[PDB]
Order: sequence, then C-alpha cells, then structure tokens
Amino acid sequence: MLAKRIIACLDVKDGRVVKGSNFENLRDSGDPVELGKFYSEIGIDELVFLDITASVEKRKTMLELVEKVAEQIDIPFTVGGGIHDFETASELILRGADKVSINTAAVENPSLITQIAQTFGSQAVVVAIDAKRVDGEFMVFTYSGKKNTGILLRDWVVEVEKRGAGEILLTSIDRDGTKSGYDTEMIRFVRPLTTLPIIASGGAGKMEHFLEAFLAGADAALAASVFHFREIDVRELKEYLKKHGVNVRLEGL
Amino acid sequence: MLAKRIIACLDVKDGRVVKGSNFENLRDSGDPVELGKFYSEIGIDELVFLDITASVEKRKTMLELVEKVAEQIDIPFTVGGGIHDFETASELILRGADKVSINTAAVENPSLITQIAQTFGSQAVVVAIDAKRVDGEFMVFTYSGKKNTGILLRDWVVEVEKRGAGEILLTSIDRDGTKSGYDTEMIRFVRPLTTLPIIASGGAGKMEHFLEAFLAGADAALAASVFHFREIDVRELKEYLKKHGVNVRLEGL
Repeated sequence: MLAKRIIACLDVKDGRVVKGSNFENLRDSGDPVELGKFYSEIGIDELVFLDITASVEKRKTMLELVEKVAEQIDIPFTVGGGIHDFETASELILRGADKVSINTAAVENPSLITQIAQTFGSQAVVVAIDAKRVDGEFMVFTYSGKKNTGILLRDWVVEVEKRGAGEILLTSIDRDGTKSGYDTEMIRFVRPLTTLPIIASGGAGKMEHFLEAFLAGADAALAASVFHFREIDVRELKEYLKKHGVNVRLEGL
Repeated sequence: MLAKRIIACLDVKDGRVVKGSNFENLRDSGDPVELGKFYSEIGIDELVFLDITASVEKRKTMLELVEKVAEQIDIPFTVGGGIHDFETASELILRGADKVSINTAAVENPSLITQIAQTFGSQAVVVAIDAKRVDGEFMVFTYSGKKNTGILLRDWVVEVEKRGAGEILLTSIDRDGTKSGYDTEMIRFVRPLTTLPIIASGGAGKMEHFLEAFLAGADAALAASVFHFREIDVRELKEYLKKHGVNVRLEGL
C-alpha cells in the first residue's frame, strides 16, 4: 500500500528558517542545514522550505539555501513561495531541490506544470492549491489567499492532474495556523477527483488531527506550527498513527 | 455621533486593479482612476488600494498609482501591501495618499507607527492587524498570514494605540473572501481595548453582514469581494444600514 508521509514545513526569510521557537538542543535552529538534518534524524519524511516573503533577494537567497541543504540532507525537500516561472523552477531543481511548489504561477499558466514535469519528471512538480469555502463552494485563491480566482477547486484539481503534476499540496487557508484540525471536509472533497498524492496542509494541532487527515484520504500531512513551536513529537506521532493502521514509516526512529 | 464608513478594497497588481469582474458600465475597470472615481460617485466613503503582490516593481508602480489617483479622486484613500519602512510610507503620503497601511513592518518595528504619525499626523497611519483564533486565543499573524508571531491580539491592539496609530484595520484571515460574514466575535473582542476607529475586514457577503459588523463595534466596514464581484449595491446597502440606526452618510447618493 502507499506510504503515508509526515512532512515538516520550514518557513524561510532571507535564506534562514524563521526562529523564536527555542531549540535548545540545537546550535542554531535558524540554519536550514542544521534544522533540516535534525528533522531527518528524528523521523520526518520530507521537508518543505517555504519562502514567506517570496519577494526581495528571494530568488538568489533561495538558490543559496538549496545549494547548502541539498548536499547535507538525505530526505526529499520541496521549495516553494513565489516561484514565478520555468527558469526559476529549473534553477532550483538543478541545484538539488527534489521538488518545487508552484501556485499562482500555475493558475496563471497551467502549461508551466507540464513544462517542469516534462523536463524534470512529474515527481518534481508539486502544485500548491490554496482554497476556501465561498458560500458553500470550494474556490481556488491565489496571491497568498488575497485573490478569489473564481475557479472551482473541483475543476482545478482535475486540470492539475491533466497537466502532469506529480502531487497536490492542498492548503485550507482558513485553518492554517489555527491548531484546530485539518480541513477534512476539503480533503474528502478532493480525494475522489485525483489519483495523485495529496499533501494536506493547514490546521494541525494534535496527533489525532493527523489521523483524521489520513482517514479523509491524505497521502501526506504537512505541518508548520506543531513542529515550529515543538508541540508534537515526531516519533510519538508516528507510533500513534501506525497503531491506528496508518502506513507511516517507522524505520530509523 | 461618530460616522460609520463603507470602504471598498481594490486589489492591485502592477499598478492596475485586478479585473475579471465585468463593469460593462465602465471603460476600464482595471484603471485605478476610473474605478476609484466611480466608487466616489456612487457612495463609497473611502478606498483601500492593496498591492497583493507587494513585491516586484511594487514601490515604483504604487508611487505612480498614487500620483494619478490623488489628483482625480475626492474621497480618502489608503495604500497598503508591503510598505516596509518609513521612507516608503513617506513617499506615498507626499504624493497624495491620505493614509498608509502597515502590518508586518509595524510588528517588527513598532516605533515606525509613531514616526509616521509624528511626521504626517496620526490620521495618516493605519495599522493593519491580521488575526486568527489559535486554540481559543486571538493571535497576530504577519507575512500574509503565514507567520504566527506569538503576540496576542489583545496586547498588540493596546500597543498600537500607545504608539500613536490613527486607525486599526482588523482583518479576520479565516473569513476573508468566504462571504460568510465578518468575524463579529473578533470585532467585539477588540472594541473595548481601543478608542481608535476600527475598520473591520474580511467576510462580507450580504447587506446584513455589514449591520452585524457595526453592531459589534466597527467604525468602518471594508470589503473586497462584494464590490469586486458586484454582489451588493452601495446605495441599497447604505439605505438599509441607516434604516437600522447605523450612522452612515447618505449625502450625495
């Protein structure tokens, strides 16, 4: 059966991971190399480095981050946040990013998905879809949740798979950072519309929330707050999930 | 008694208002001058021009927008989105913006609020506060809702008034664009903590939602989706609000 993955989202600003969360067991929790390697050693399956400014000095600072992280970490990582074109995506993958996450650029040029997939393989392209329920209908939002595109989530999911994406990173903006639980209604809604791996994102607060995300059909669970604020232990989480029948990897823990 | 204002939020990209909403009655609904003047003529009290990229070419494209809008519109306007420092804010106000909205830059340097207020007057400084309920506690989020700062909304509201802000633009990220109603719990929570005008933002979907926002203590109601998608008529809205005792301005309608 398909593996169920636990993925940590590391928010980046100026090529360093946003700090303030006291990793007294580490020399510098702002260093993408040290922090990424740490997660690799305690059981995280993959990482996402999300540039949350995704603006100034971004392109160059993210390239340097990729160069350093790629030579030191042994689990897959995705880079996202403001990747606006094929050349930017190509530069990141060429330097060692395993995958790139595109969102607004994919909505504005759907064949960008296919271009990256044809050159680097479908597994290198993650389409991040940010959605909200608008008067009872799931809609796709771009520009960091500030633009309702008018495109129904149902239609965009189907199109993204047709364009050759490898995976969908499905974020519920309205649950993101709330610690109130993943948006399992949204995950269940998307599950029958695609065969691709679905990475659920936004809302994790406790171990049981991960179980619900996987029972709703997620293939991976991404979280930022619970790992950044050290609210959930990775090994504890994986042991709980495996006890409840979820196919997480316990090897190396 | 204090006036209750209706404010339209115009999302900007590359110095033009995001289109796709068919204003067949206008020559070009993407033009900030034509669209801003239109709203001015049909009863909108103020405008907000929000750069939703707020990144590349932004500083220069927003300066040009301000120069053109300031000479043609006769209602106040605020400019927001990625204003990172005092010089940027100063340039915008000097060219004709009535107010500037600062958010992440204010959280990272609270005396920026005071600097703008001392030079241009407190009425020129709007502090945009984006918040979410995190495990039952309202927290302040920066970087387009991607960073939980760990600062309680209660404490930041009090600090913003102490620093000399003129107004608070209070956005509930989790209701923004949903058309499900303003976050009246959040508005009620903030009302007793500040004497400043509160501009409620995020969630408007129907006329009754505006009434609820004002009954919760808002001094102004900001909306993007209902005006952008032409879902609510401004004069109809104001007549309904005045019938329900809300002190909106009917002059000129």
